[PDB]
Amino acid sequence: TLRAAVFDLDGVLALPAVFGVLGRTEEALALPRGLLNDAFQKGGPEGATTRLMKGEITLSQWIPLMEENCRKCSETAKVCLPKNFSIKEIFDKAISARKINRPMLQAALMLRKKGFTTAILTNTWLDDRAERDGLAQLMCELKMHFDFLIESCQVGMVKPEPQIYKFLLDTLKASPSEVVFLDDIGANLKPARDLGMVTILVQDTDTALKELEKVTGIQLLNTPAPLPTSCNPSDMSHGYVTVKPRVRLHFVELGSGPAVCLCHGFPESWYSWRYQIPALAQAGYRVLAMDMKGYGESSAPPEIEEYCMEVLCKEMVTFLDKLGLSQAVFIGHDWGGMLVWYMALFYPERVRAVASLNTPFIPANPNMSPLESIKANPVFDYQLYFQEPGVAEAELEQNLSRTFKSLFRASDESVLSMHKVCEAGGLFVNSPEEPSLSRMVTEEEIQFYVQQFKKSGFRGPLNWYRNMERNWKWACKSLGRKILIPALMVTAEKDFVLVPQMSQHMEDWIPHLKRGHIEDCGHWTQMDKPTEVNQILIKWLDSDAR
Amino acid sequence: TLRAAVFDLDGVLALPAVFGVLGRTEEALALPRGLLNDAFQKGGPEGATTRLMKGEITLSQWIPLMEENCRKCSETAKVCLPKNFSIKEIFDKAISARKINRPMLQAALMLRKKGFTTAILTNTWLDDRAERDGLAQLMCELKMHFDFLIESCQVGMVKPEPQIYKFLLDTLKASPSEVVFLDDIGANLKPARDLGMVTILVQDTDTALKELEKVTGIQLLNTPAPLPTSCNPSDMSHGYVTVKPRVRLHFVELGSGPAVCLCHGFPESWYSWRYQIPALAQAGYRVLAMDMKGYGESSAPPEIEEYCMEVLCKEMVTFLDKLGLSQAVFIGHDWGGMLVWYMALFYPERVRAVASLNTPFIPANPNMSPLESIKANPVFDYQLYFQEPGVAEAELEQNLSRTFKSLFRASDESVLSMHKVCEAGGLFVNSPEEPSLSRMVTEEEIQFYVQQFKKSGFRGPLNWYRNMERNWKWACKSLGRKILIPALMVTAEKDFVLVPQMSQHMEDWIPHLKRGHIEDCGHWTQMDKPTEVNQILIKWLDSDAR
Ligand SMILES: N#Cc1cccnc1N1CCNCC1
Ligand SMILES: N#Cc1cccnc1N1CCNCC1
Ligand SMILES: [Mg+2]
Ligand SMILES: [Mg+2]
Repeated sequence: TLRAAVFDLDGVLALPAVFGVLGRTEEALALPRGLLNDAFQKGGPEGATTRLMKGEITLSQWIPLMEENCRKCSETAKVCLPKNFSIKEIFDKAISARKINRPMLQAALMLRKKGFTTAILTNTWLDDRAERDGLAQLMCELKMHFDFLIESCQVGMVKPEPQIYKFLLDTLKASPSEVVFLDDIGANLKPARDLGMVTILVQDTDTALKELEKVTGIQLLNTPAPLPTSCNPSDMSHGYVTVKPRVRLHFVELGSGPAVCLCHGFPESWYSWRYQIPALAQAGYRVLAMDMKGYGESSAPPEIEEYCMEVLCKEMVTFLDKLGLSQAVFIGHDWGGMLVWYMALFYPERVRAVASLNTPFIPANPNMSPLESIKANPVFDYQLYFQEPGVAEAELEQNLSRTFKSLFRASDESVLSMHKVCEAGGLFVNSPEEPSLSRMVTEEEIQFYVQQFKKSGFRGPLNWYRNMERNWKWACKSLGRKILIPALMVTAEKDFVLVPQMSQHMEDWIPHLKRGHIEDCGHWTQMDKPTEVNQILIKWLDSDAR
Repeated sequence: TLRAAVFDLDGVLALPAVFGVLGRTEEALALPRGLLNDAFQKGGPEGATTRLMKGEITLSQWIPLMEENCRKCSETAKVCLPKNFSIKEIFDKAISARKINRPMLQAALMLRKKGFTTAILTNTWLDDRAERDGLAQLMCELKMHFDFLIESCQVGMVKPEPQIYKFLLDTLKASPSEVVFLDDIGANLKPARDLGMVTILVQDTDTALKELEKVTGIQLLNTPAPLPTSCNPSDMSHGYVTVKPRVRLHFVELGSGPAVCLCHGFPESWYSWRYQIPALAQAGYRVLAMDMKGYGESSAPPEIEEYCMEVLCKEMVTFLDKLGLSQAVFIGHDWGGMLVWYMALFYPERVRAVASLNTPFIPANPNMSPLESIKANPVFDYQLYFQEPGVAEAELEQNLSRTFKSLFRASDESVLSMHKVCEAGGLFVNSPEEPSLSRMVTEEEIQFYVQQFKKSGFRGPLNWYRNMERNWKWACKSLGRKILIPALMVTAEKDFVLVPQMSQHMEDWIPHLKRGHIEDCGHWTQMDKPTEVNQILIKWLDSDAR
C-alpha cells in the first residue's frame, strides 16, 4: 500500500535542528525562555521568516529583520540583549553544526532500495552568506539519494500551507494514502494527516524508525552495514583527452579539491572504482577514474609496444598536461599499481602522492631476464599463457559474461587458480559454463563490464603483459633512485597472485612507505572490501596528500 | 635556411639561472669565490651532479651528496661553512626564484609562428622535493609552447656530451646547419658549433635576441604585444554531463583550483572563451567552458520552453551536482550573462562569485509586459525579428560562413546594425555576400564556428530569445531579493546593443557590485579585447573568489 516516503531536512535528515539553536542560545545566554523563537516567528504568515522560507528575500536580507524582531521581543519582555548578541553568529554556528543523521539517511536509502519513491520536503531559504558553501555541500550530499527535493524557497510555498502538500502529492504521482511523511514539527504533519497520509512525529530517530518499520513492513533498524554509494555510469561526467594522434583517454570525473587519478588493473575499467569514486569526492578530492589505454572508451591500438610502461607513463603525463594539472595523486591496483610506482620513479614532479592496492614495488633485477624471473614463480604461470598473441584473446572473448563472472570472485568462491594455466591449456578449462554470481557483483554490474569489452576485446589489455623485456630495460634505468614522495602500499590478505609477502622489502626503495592491510580480501580489492579501501585511502589522502 | 630553434631552460627561457645562486650565495655568505660551484661540479662526468642530470639519482638523493662535496671543498680551502648552511634551503629558494623570461618565450613563440620547429634542450633533474610542484608548474607553462622538450634526466645524456646533440638533431629531423641553438654556457655551445649549428651565447636577453633576429631575419625585438595563448580544440579535455534524459551538456576543461564556469552568448560556443581558457587556468583556476544548451556538442531539443531561464538554470545546477561541485564561479557574456545573474538570484548557495561581460542585471518590470519593454528600444528590434520560429533560422543557416563573418566584427568594421531589422526583412539584408574577415578572427576560427553550427543550426540558440514572458514571470519572483554575493560587471564602450549606460542602476540590486570597463571594445568582448578581459577577470577572481 505505502509506496512513497517523505522526509524533512531540519530535525529529521540533519541534526541538530536549527530551531534548536534558538532554544539553546536562550539557555546559554540566560534570555527569557522562547524569546528567540518569538522573534523568529514574529508576524507569522506575513513575518520576515515566512518571506524568507518563501524565497522572497535571501538569508542575508533576513538577518537584520530578525535582529529588529529580537530587539522588539526583548523590549516588550522588558529585558536587554547581551553586548555583541549576533544573529549572524548564532545562525552561522547552528548551520555548520547540523550534520546528516546517518540512520535516517540509511533508512531512506533502504526504502528507496525496496522501490519507494523518496523525497525531501523542506522549509528552507536562499542562502547568500559568505559561509553558504557549507550548506551547499550538505544538500549535495543529501539530494543525490532521493527522487525529489522540494524546497519551500524554490516553490514559493511553505509547510504547513496546504498547497505544498498538494504540490508534494503531485510531484510524487501518488495518492495520500500511499505516503509516509516524517517531521519533527507537529503542526507540519497535520495537513498531511488531513489528506490521510501516514505521518511520523520524529522526536528521537530510533523511535521514528520503529514506527517507520512497523508501518512499511521493511527492516530499517539494526540492518546490516550497507555498501558505500556506487556510481551509475550515465550520471557521471565523462571526460576525453587526446594524448597523441591515435590515442584518446577516457575518464570519469567527480568532486573538487586535489586531483586523484585512479588507475585500474587487468582486465577491468574505471567502473572498478565505483565504490571509491563518491567516497573520495565526498572526502574533498577531485577524482579522475581512468579507462586505462586498452579499455572501455579509451583507445586500443593493436601494437604491443603501444603498451610498454614507458609509453603508458609518458601518455599519463601528457594527460595531465592537456588537463592543465601540474600533479595528481596516483592510485593504482594490479597493472595500474605497477604503473603508478613507475610514475613515481620517472615523474615525481607530477605525482603529489602515490598509492598501490595489491601490486608491490619490486625493482627490476639487472642480472635476470624477466622471463626467467617469471618462470620461477608457479603462480605467475598465467603470464606465460598471455604471451602468445591470440591465444588468451580467443579464450577471454569467447564468452564475456562467463569471463567476468569467473574472474570477479571473492576469496571464498574461486573457480580458477592461476596455477599451471599453460599446462591446462587455458584460464577456464576447469571452470563452469555458467558460473554463479559472486557476492561482490550484481548481474547488472557484470553486464556493464561485458559491454565495455565488446568495444575492444582483450588485445590491448593483454598487451600490457607483453612488454616484459622492454619494461625491464626501462626499469633498470631507475635502479639508483628511491621513491621519496608520499607513498602507501595496501596489501590484500587473500590475493594469491599479488601476495602480501611479495611487498616485504619495499622499505628499502621507499624508506617512508606507509601501509594498510585488508584481511579476508581477494585480488579484486575495491569491490571485495570497498568500505575498508575507502577508509584506508581517505585517512592516507588526508594526512599525506592534503 | 634555418628551420629550427633550440633553447635552454636555465638562463635562457627562465631567470635567474640556478648556477647563479651558487655565485650569489658565496657572496652573500662571504665564502671563498667559486666554493659552491666547485662542490656542484666535483668529480665532473662521474660526480654526483652528472648522475643527477642523467636521471640516475633524484634531487633529494643528490642533496646530501652536494653537502658532502661542500664540506670537502671547504676543508681543502681551509674554511668553515656557516652554522645552518643548507643546500636544501639554497636550492628551494633558487628554484622558486626562477621565472619565465617572457621576451625569450615571446621570441620562441614568434619563431614557431613563422614555421620554425622549436625545442627546449635542458640539463635538468628528477625533482622529488616537497616543493617540486613549483617546478612542475613552470615546465607545464613552458612545454606547451614548444615542439619538443628534451630533458637530460629523461634521455640519460647531458650537455656537453656529443650524443645529446645527435639525439637533438634526430628529434628535430633537421641537419645541423638548419638549427640555431641558444645557451648561457659556452662549453655547451661548442659541440653544437662543431656540427655547424648557428649558436648564440646568451648573456643578456636583448643582445641574444638581436643576434637571433639577424641570423633568422625575423623581427623578435620590439615586436607589437602578442595575443594571449589560444586553445586548439583537439588538445582540450572534452567533458559531457547528462543533466536529464534528452539533455547532455558539453564543456571543455582546463586547470586546477576553484571551479570557474564560463557561459557564452548568442550565437557562440565554448570556443568564444579560447583566449581566457589558458589565462585563467594559468592564473590558478579550474576552467569549465560550456557549450550552453542549444550549441555545439550540447543537446539542442527543439521545444521553445526547453530554453526558458528557469529550465536553463536548474540544468546548470544539475550539472554541478553531477560533477560533484558544490559551487562554481559563474562568468557570462550576452545571454550567458543574463543566465549567471539569475543563477546568483535563484541559487546563491551554488555560485562562489558571479560576473557578466556586457549584459547588465535589470530586474523584470512587474508593470510592463516584456514585449512592450522590448518595443520601447529601437536597438532591441532585432529581438522581435527572432520571435517567429523559422524566420531567423532560415537567414542564419543559409550561409554559415557569411553569418559569422558578418556577426563577428570589431567596433570599427561593422556591416550590420541592430536597428530596424524587422522593417528591412532581416539581419543581413544590407551586408555583403562575402564579408571581409574581421581582425578579431582568422578564417580557421570562422570555420570552427561554421562546423559547430552544422550539428544543430539556430533553433535552440534562437529559442533563448523566445521565452520573454516566461522569463518575466519567473524573474518577478525575485523582485524582493538583492545580489549580495561577490559580483563584477564589465561594460564594453562600443557595444551598441548592451550599452554601458544600461548597467547604471545595478548598484540598487547589487550594492557591493564591482566594475571593469573596456574602451574601444565592441559586443564580442572576449575576442575583441582578450588581454583586457583576462586582466580584469584574474584581478577580480584573485580578490573576490579566492
Ligand atoms: N586474470 C586474472 C586473475 C584472476 C584471479 C585472480 N587474479 C587475477 N589476476 C588479474 C591480472 N593480474 C594478476 C592477477
Ligand atoms: N545577433 C547579433 C549581434 C550582432 C552584432 C552585435 N550584437 C549582436 N547581438 C548578439 C546577440 N545578443 C545581443 C547582441
Ligand atoms: Mg523541521
Ligand atoms: Mg644553462
